[PDB]
Amino acid sequence: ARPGKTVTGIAATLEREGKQVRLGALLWFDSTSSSVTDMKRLWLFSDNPG
DNA sequence: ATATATATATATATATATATATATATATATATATATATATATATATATATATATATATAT
Repeated sequence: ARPGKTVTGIAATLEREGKQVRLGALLWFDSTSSSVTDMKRLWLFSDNPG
């Protein structure tokens, strides 16, 4: 369904007594290439509601 | 008929440039440490004035 240039995003948000911590990630291709090493990755960690 | 060979597609490697993090190196400002002049303490010779005292005069 998404063979060409694309981006992907997942994010789990956990909270305790109103304090946020938002795990996450991004994964994008820049061209039709579909090999493992072509995957551009970027993992994110945060605690800011913004 | 089987297998051959070229054109095609796709997965991988190579070249090149940008930016960042790195290693080697220079120089800098900082701190430890040593050296010094100086003042103060410890000990001493020489001697005085002193307290304690023997030796002692004097007394009952």
